[PDB]
Amino acid sequence: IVGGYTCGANTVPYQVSLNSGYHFCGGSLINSQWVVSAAHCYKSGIQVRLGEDNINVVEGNEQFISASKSIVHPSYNSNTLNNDIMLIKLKSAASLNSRVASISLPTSCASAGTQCLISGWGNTKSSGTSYPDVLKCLKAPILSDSSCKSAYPGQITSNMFCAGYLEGGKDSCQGDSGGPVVCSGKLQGIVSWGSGCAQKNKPGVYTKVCNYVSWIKQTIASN
Ligand SMILES: [Ca+2]
Repeated sequence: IVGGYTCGANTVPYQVSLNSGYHFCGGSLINSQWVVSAAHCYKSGIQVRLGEDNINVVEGNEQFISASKSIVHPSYNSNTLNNDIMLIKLKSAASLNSRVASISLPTSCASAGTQCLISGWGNTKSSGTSYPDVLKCLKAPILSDSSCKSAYPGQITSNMFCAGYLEGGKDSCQGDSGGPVVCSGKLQGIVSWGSGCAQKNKPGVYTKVCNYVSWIKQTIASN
C-alpha cells in the first residue's frame, strides 16, 4: 500500500495472508472455511494465515490452515485479468472471534463516490521497494466508470472498477494483490491490477465482487 497508514493489530479481522513459504498475496475470509482472493494469485501449496498483524513474528492471534482446494473462476483470462477472482476452501474451519472474523458479501454494487478501506502487506514505495512487516491501510473512493475507462482505454470490463486518486500518491501495489476493498461493511473489491503504483492518472483496478455473488454462493454450497 503506498501512502497509507498502519492499520493497527487485528483491526481488519477478515484480512488473510496467503503463504507458500513466504507471503505472496492477500485474501478475505468470507466464512469459517472459505477465502476469496484474486485468480492471478493462484498456485499449489497455499497455507492461509489468519489473525496476522506482523507476518514475520508469531504474536499470538494467528491461525495457519492449509487449503484443501482452490477454484479459479471458470472465465478467468490471465491476459486481460477479466474475472480475476478465486475461492480457497480451508482444510478445517477457522475459529472466529473479534480479531478473526468474516466479511459479508454485498447485496448491491457500490457506486462511484463511495469511500472504501483497502489493506495489505504489499510494497509501500512507488519507485523502489520496501515491504512492511505489519498491515497497512488506505481509505480511497470508488471512481466513476468514465474516469476509469479514460485512464485505461480498451482495458476495463464490466467486472472491474477503479478506486483511488487520479493525482497519484496513494494506491495498493505489488503484494496487496488478492486483498480486500471493503465499503460500508461489505466486500466490494479484490486488489487486481494497475500500471505501476500510485502514478498520476493510473488508479488501481479492482475485481467487482457484486457480479460474482451467485457464483460464490453456489460454489460454496456444493464443495
Ligand atoms: Ca505474526
